[PDB]
Amino acid sequence: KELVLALYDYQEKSPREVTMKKGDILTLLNSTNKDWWKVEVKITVNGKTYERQGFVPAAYVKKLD
Ligand SMILES: [Cl-]
Ligand SMILES: [Cl-]
Repeated sequence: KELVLALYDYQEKSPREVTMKKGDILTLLNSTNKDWWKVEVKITVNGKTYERQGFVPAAYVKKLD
């Protein structure tokens, strides 16, 4: 899929948002809302990869693709 770069830190404002740190690279899922983009974060637990999706401000991310 498409990637985006975190321009600035962002603290999630609800469970439906994701927290970013400046310099993070995330997957872009949906950018059709002008203000809020749905992105995807990955974690690993015991060597297995899980994913969580949620909104961040479109202005806080830059498309890399
Ligand atoms: Cl920052
Ligand atoms: Cl962009």
